[PDB]
Amino acid sequence: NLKDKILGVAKELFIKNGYNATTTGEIVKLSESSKGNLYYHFKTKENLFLEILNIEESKWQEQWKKEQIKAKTNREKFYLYNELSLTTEYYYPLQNAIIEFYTEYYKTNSINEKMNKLENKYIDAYHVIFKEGNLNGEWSINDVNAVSKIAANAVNGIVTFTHEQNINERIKLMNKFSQIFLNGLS
Amino acid sequence: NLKDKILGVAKELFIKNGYNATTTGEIVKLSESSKGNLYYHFKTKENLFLEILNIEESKWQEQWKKEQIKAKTNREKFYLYNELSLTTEYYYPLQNAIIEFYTEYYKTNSINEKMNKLENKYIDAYHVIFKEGNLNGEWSINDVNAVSKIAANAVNGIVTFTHEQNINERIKLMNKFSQIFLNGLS
Ligand SMILES: NC(=[NH2+])c1cccc(/C=N/N/C(N)=[NH+]/N=C/c2cccc(C(N)=[NH2+])c2)c1
Repeated sequence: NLKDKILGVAKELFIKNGYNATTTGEIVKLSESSKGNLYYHFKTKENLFLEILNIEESKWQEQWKKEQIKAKTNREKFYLYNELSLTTEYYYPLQNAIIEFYTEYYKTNSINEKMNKLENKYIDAYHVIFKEGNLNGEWSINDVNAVSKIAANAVNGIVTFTHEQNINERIKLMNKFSQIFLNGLS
Repeated sequence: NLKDKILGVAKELFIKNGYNATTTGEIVKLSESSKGNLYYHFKTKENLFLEILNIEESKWQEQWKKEQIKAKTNREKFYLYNELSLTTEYYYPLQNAIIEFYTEYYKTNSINEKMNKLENKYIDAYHVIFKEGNLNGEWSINDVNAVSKIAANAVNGIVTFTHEQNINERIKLMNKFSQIFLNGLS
């Protein structure tokens, strides 16, 4: 494809380097394409980026659907979602580029809106796990939305700020995390 | 002092203009020093930045030292330290250059040595809280170092990934987290 070759190179450059780092100049030439080749699909760089986040977000929740089966209780669903976050190849390898973007562009309308529900989809996975868990009586969270946001963020922290060490040590900490968290909810 | 001036001027430059944009040439002339002297003290902008970061760390510690007296029990120190990390970083100017620097050297293993002696200093704060918490029956943790890396990175994630919404709510969530986490330790 072409529009999909752009999305491909970009994603590659957004992960390696930052958001502000890589410029629409690179993306273009690195795809043997031309500048005037960006409009109805990718006019602005923030549009291009925000699109990739949307994709990877899909791929990741899609992958979680095909893998959340290995866990019967939601307590297990919680552990498994976190451990997996560390090994995936979707969304999470972009958290660094996302943090720049969230700051550098915090004075536009395509921040508190455009990518607004992009976060709700990210805390969504936990929204279910905690709700279904209240039905399946594994715990009792009277403020799911909070805990969800809290768990989502806490986890993303462990994933993002340890990306430089024995991947199996990360898994152990992440499981040690989930144990603590869950033992705190109940 | 010529060295301390270079750091201070550089700290100001990085803040006003970000990391990537600031040149060692600028630093040299504004601190009325020289390429020679700057090279001799830091060798590179990479390092210069790390030293500033180390100094910012010490200050954070001297600050935390005076502040923790407001917290008699370690359970309290945990709440306080987390809340301070969230509120203070919200209006910390060097933060932008840190983000920029971090997402520009977390792939180059060279800048991963000092880069971690540093993070370890941040984790110590939790380590002390947790250890001391043991010697007070505030809780029993036999894997302190672990629980420490966990709390540090989780808290860091809550602070960095929530960045969107009213500050009061953020503090609300950060306290919620500290409550749950400390409860899953008992
Ligand atoms: N109100 C305040 N007095 C206040 C508020 C927010 C932050 C600080 C001090 N921060 N000091 C920092 N953040 N030092 N960071 C240094 C550092 C060095 C190497 C690596 C990293 C890192 N984050 N990986 C950080 C002080």
